[PDB]
Amino acid sequence: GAMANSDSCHKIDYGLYALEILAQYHNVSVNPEEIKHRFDTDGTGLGLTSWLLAAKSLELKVKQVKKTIDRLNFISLPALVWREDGRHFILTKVSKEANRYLIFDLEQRNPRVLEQSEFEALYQGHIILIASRSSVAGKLAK
Repeated sequence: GAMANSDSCHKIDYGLYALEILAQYHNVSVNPEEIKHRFDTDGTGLGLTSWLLAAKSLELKVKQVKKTIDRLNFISLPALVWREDGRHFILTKVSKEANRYLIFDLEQRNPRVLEQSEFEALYQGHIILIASRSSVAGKLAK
């Protein structure tokens, strides 16, 4: 709206959200308001590079790299599968035995288990690996 009350609808951003989840997953601070203020200055969502820097600014380690689904089982989970369409999601586990993939839906704020055909249909090859000074292993949910 525009009447000195809302100005601009807080259009949710899966990217920023994922950052929050990952930031919170690592127990690292994250101010989406400030994040968007620093990286989403455009107000159109956190960019790949802007998002990566968003996590770094939080004293949180992150790095986008082109990996293969077969590698996601060895990458730093939970990992963030960057989606050029903005419909990203956080990979937390992969059931190669069943070809399924456990991801965190940034829309519903809940985990989900996709099928290879599904994950493959969504995966692009570029994933963002996150790490924290205190958590540089990823496997926090032993």
